[PDB]
Amino acid sequence: MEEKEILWNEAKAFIAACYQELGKAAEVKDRLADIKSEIDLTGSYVHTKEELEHGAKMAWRNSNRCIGRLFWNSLNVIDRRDVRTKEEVRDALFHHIETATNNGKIRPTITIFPPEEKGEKQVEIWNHQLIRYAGYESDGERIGDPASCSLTAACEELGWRGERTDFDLLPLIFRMKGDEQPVWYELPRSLVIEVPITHPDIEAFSDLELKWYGVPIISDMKLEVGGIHYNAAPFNGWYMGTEIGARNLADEKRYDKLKKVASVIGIAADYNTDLWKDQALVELNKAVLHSYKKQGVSIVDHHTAASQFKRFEEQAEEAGRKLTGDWTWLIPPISPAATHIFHRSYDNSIVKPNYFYQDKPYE
Amino acid sequence: MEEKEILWNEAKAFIAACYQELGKAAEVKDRLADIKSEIDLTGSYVHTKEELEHGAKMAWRNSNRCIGRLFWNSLNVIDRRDVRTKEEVRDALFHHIETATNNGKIRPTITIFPPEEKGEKQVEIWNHQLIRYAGYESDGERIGDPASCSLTAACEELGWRGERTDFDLLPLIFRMKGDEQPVWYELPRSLVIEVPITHPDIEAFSDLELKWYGVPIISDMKLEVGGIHYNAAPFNGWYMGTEIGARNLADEKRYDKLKKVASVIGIAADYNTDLWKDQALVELNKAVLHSYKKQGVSIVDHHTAASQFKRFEEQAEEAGRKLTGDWTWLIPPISPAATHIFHRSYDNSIVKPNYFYQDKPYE
Ligand code: HEM
Ligand code: HEM
Ligand SMILES: Cc1cc(N)nc(CCc2cc(CN)cc(CCc3cc(C)cc(N)n3)c2)c1
Ligand SMILES: Cc1cc(N)nc(CCc2cc(CN)cc(CCc3cc(C)cc(N)n3)c2)c1
Repeated sequence: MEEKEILWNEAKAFIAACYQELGKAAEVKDRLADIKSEIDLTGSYVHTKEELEHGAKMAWRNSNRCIGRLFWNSLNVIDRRDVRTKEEVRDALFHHIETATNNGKIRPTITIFPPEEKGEKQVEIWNHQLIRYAGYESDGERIGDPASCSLTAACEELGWRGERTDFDLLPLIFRMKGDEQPVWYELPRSLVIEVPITHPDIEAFSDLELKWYGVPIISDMKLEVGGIHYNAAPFNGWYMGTEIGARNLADEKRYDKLKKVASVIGIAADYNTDLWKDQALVELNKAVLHSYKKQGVSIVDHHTAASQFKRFEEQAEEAGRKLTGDWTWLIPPISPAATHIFHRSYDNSIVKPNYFYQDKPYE
Repeated sequence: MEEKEILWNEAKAFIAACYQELGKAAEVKDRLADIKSEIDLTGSYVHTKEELEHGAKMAWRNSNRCIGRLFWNSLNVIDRRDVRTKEEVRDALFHHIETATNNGKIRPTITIFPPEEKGEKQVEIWNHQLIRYAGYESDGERIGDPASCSLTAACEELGWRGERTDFDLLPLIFRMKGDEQPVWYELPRSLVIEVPITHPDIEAFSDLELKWYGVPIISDMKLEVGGIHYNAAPFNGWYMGTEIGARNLADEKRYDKLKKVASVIGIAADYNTDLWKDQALVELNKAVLHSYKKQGVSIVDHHTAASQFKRFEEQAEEAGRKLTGDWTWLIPPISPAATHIFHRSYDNSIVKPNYFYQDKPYE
């Protein structure tokens, strides 16, 4: 064994750790044997519902780049390893969107599909997030979100067509084992909450006609638990405001709105020493938090989020767990020195279970 | 040899590299022999004026944490390896302040004193910067700059006494080889430029009565060139505005002025979601750049500085030199995602010549 030996070692490590945390310590030997025989028989093994749930939660806890980890143990885990058809996959994805959105009171949720077998995917999801805007470039200038340009082009190869507004919802797109091409389904608009961006004090701000979607649902990462590869396992939290105001709407390679923001808030955008970009960033970011709160859609500001992560740190030390983190992702892109994160270091070691990048099926 | 063998290898590497850049390639063999014999004879070697100047410039070029490196080759190098007395040291430090300040049109300058011999310092400087404010804690609350608390306490052990304003200038303090205690000399106020902080639009801002000094002159790092240790070698640039507005005046462990800023600019400081800290940071940072420019004192904003560093990058590739950098120090503490630095990675390898930390003589 080499491939199956890797599986065995990962399973031994995970089960011990998992059962210890669950207090099931005395059950480890028996479970480990059953697993051993099941690998010898089938070349793999199946997680119990408890192992899967706790595995997914552990994976979140170990995600070095995530500032929202305080709430790892409250992850809502939906077990969909039973799906076999594209209608079932589609309906599970619609359901995830609905139950996670929860009328605006967002629930951190993951839906878990059948894992790879021989490195053979059962389900291959093409979307980066379940809800995202399309992007086009035939230059009347760019249209929409440039980060979606390649996926948008692939969808349109498959017969979909966007309206070419700056906010076209992409369809869900995924491929089933045995099919050469993926399928796509348009998102029901009643499922997707969107928030118009207004400013608490500046009436002109609505003239920008900005909006964003309520729930970021990452759908392109692999969840690995105990040597088992769940390549299809979409998860969501709620947004930190800076992700929208400082990146999605502000980056030059994304929506690039800072100059327009400066104009509506009535400052000149001519001199670096005026810090007009910094000023525009703050008002935009204030508008985002205000708009989400007014609509009743969950969101966290970067200061509150950092305070929560300080508690995660304290909780980790208190439970004897080593803390891991990626300082470059944990600091907010706005006023990072105003948070405690900026003034300490973190160990960027990779602990499993965890979420990992995988190759895109397209481009 | 072990200690002297380390010296030899460092000297071989530096001289080759230095002469290659200076075009003196054909002179390397002869110089290398002379050095070899001088190490065999005296246990060390003496740099030529050209080697020292270029060594100091290389050291700046290799400083991973510095965003101002575009201008490395224009460093003004003052050779003071001839000093033997404390009056000479004091006068060299006064002269550095004067020539670097240059009536506000700041010249990046380094003054280089005699190097360590057997790891024995000839001159030991206690100041962190040549110009810095004292700090006290007998709590009527804190007074001045908390980062200067330990050094301030050491100066006052030696007979100096501060006025206990929030902006007391510390005296110069340094120790000569052979003396048990250091000496201190008060800074002549006519040498030190200071800038009152006002806001371009908000008249009330002067009510905070903030100020800062014009020139940051690092005096506690070791310059290493070709195996020779210049432990005493103060250097200066001009400030990037964020260093003053986002750190020195803003940090809770420093002057902690953000709540007072919020009050004078007329925003509430009650809710995280109002981003009052971010807003206050921007106006404070605008005030800093405006105040330095109005007084005719050199300063750079973080956007211009990042543009300059992009040119350093391009210059490095163009000259076939590997680029090194520390991403965690290069990004500005304000709107870092608005600069190109944030969106790329850097190799944090240590190349010599370079500037290094050394142990404090006090605390
Ligand atoms: C509850 C609300 C949540 C918030 C506010 C939050 C916040 C964030 C932020 C701000 C980032 C990085 C963005 C950046 O630095 O530019 C991030 C990254 C990440 N978060 Fe969370 N998160 C949350 C929930 C979750 C959940 C439920 C999971 C998974 C179960 C998760 C896993 C991750 C992962 C894996 C990354 C790194 C992604 C990558 O490498 O591309 N987070 N989180
Ligand atoms: C010309 C104007 C200069 C500017 C605007 C500039 C800017 C900066 C900034 C902003 C930092 C780090 C502060 C932070 O990230 O929080 C820095 C660090 C540094 N700079 Fe420069 N710098 C300049 C000139 C110089 C010169 C002349 C030298 C030496 C010859 C130098 C060597 C360094 C070093 C060694 C560090 C790291 C210090 C440490 O590790 O504590 N810089 N520079
Ligand atoms: C250059 C750069 C730096 C940096 N720190 N971060 C980024 C990208 C941030 C990013 C990237 C991806 C895709 N790899 C995905 C995200 C989404 C993270 C996320 C995930 C979840 C579940 C909730 C939530 N609020 N946020 C952020 C780029
Ligand atoms: C937590 C933390 C992060 C960070 N990026 N930077 C710091 C400190 C910044 C700092 C620290 C020291 C002392 N080690 C010295 C400086 C001064 C750098 C400097 C040096 C020179 C010569 C010019 C200039 N404008 N700035 C900055 C702390």
